Amino acid sequence: TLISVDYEIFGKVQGVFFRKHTQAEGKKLGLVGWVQNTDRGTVQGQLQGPISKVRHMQEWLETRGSPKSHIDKANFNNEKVILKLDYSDFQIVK
Repeated sequence: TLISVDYEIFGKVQGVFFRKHTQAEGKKLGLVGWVQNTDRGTVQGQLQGPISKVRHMQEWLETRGSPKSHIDKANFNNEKVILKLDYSDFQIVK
């Protein structure tokens, strides 16, 4: 079963190479989607892939992040089953 879920990560999450590490971890886990800095100092995006792989990523986003990050909170929402992927890679949105 494939799912899509949205995320936003709060904390010391900008200026700590969060997007680069997020993309690398997503790719390692066989996930597609995207990551983007927000105007409110957070990191946001969407993950898509097998449920099991998405859960691994969610733990990473709430627990680990990039080496220099400090994560205050990870909010997940809009989880939904999808019939096929909407993306073919894990992109950093400039």
